[PDB]
Amino acid sequence: SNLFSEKRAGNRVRFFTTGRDYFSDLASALDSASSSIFITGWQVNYDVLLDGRRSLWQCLRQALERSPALKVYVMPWLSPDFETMLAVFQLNAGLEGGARAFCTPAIQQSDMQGLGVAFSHHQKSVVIDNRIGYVGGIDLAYGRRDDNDFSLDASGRRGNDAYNPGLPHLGWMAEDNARLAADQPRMPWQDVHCRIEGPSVYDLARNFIDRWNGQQAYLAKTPALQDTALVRSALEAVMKWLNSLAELDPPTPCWINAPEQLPQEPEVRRGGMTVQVLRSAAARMLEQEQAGRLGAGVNLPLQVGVSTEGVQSNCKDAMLLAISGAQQFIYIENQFFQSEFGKEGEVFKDLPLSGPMASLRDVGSLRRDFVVRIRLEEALEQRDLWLLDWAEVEKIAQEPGTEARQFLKSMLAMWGVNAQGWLTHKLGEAQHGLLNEIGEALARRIERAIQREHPFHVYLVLPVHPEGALNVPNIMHQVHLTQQSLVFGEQSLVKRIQRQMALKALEGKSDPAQAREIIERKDARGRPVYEQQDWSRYLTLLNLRTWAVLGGRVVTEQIYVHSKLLIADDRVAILGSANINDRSLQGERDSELAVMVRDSEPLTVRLDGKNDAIVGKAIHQLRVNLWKKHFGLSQGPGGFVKPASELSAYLSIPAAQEAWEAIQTLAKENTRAYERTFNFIPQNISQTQLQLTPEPPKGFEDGFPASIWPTWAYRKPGELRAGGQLMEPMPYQEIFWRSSNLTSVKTFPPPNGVSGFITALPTSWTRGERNDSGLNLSILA
Ligand SMILES: [Ca+2]
Repeated sequence: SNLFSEKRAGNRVRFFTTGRDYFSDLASALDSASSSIFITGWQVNYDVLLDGRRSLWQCLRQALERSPALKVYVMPWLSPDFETMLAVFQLNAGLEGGARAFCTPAIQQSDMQGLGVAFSHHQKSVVIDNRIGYVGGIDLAYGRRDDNDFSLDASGRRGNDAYNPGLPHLGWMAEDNARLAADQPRMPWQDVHCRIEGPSVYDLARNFIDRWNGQQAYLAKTPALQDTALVRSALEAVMKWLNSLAELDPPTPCWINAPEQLPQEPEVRRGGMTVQVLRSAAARMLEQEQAGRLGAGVNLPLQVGVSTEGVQSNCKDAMLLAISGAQQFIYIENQFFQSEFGKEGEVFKDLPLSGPMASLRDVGSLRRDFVVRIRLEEALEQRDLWLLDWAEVEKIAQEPGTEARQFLKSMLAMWGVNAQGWLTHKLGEAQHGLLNEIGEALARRIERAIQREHPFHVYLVLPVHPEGALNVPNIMHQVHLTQQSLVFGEQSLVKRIQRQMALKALEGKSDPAQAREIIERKDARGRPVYEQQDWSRYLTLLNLRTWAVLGGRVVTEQIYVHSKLLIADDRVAILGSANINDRSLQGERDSELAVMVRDSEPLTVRLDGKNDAIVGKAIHQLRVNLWKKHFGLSQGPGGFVKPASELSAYLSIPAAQEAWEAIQTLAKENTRAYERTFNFIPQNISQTQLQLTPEPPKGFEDGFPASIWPTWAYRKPGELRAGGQLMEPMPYQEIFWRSSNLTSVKTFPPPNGVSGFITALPTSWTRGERNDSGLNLSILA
């Protein structure tokens, strides 16, 4: 209970349900700046158009020129560059008097020891004249600006604002110079953000200033100079309190300590929206904050019960409590969902790594004759690249043919891959399994409704897969983990709801001490009984996805759920930077910023369609307004996806059963429609893998689970270890898009009768595959 701040009434909050909204409101805010502009983010591209005409840089410049006192402070995260300092340099260029705009790349401050390089500052905050505060999931970066059309036509933006990290860029920029070819689709951005006025902006400013003055006390580029900086600050401080009574050298700090920039303690207000500001901050971050408060001499009046010392897991804590006090339903949007799930489960035995993943780092992927000839496994166990038969590799490099070339190529590839793993594994310890308990908590809230015979329901909107191409090792690994937390881990979120349903199903039909054995009992297709329960009665799992005709091509890509948002009962909303993973929630690792928000303005709804329930007006809207976005009820002229008006009746009865059955049904039909044409999108049953047996093998009744790479097929459906290949192209492949002169471009029937953007999360995707990149799990957790 190390609170970074505590609830304050009296706030006015405006939610932003689109990228374009936030960006446009930001520009108009900067048009009004006068004293100070605090910016911080995980990534800050000074060149993004905010109102589709002016770059951030221009608004910053136009503002410095207008307001002669305006001081401007950027705190980008410091990726293990020149761009940011140069841009800031350019903001001070030709200015009136000295420089008024400053930067400070923020080095991580996590408690992760030698693993500490792999963590960041993930906060997305901007604060203007200590009067307008922004916070949410949206950085000021390429690909973020987006509306409710979720268009795929990259051609309308320029630069890397034609965003799509999962696709080879095979077009050209007319003034390297690559970009998204006309026929290639953008990847759309669904995110949630908010502006805040009232007392709580104080806590937002305090987070910025204390964080800035923290990195300054440690701005010293060398560990050595750093003691000299902390003895100079101890001295210029005693000098301040004395003037208030009547070679080897550190840098001159740049404090934020002038009174214009500092904000004045808020009064106790009442009404409007109650807001609490929440951080994920590590103990080491917390001390270096205490450091700067001495350095700059800024001790901003704290509230009673806030903590200047200890790890801060306000994000995970706030979420947990909202999850347990929820009465009717939970609705979550989040880019991540990896949470503790017990023993890993459902990987095939006699297949150590998944096929695809083994093709990227298992040496058995390669011919045994070349692997023994160069003595690969001797080197691999000794991690001496040079402990190899360099005589036999020449013999192989002199041998003509493709199999000899592809070998040496993939051989070095696996070495580089594996070597990564070894690194991360020696930088620190590898936690076993996941740590945060949002899974357990959701499962537990559901079981309380199961056991006491109440209705309840949890909505989860996630990305189809993490952004990028599905063949990158870590990305595979995040999927693998994501499914573990949802469907596969022996204590996964569905297996937990299901056990519980099974257990209540036996009430008064068997002895209670026996039940835990009865539900774990095995059936005909080898699965346990508890899996006979329809968890759909409590949990809905949705991906977002659109399609389009671009350049005469039928294409599809996912709509990326970057949102980090949670709502319950339309009474409470938790908004910000925190992903349902360990990096964000635990506190000691990545730094995060979020808010809890409640509305004192009430409103009456039948959340279950029958009984009166009181909700917060602004929170109720937000969920309704989002549900419109993804239901297609908010787009405008154009696009290839019809409004899903069948759903427009359910926006105001989220806890009614009809409602989540509606959404469940359409999302199954929408996904079935895409599956009819697209054999590459992640999905439950593989459509490239053929049964070559008389009877489907054990468990593979009904079909074969799709690979992480869905057009993959295993060569020998018994020797899953033997391997396999890509029966057909994947989007991430060049050959997906241009006919290599040998072979021609495949294409696809347009999806027929899709409505809205809502999709069914493949609960079977990857089943059986262990896609373990071999990187230290604490980095992927
Ligand atoms: Ca549209």
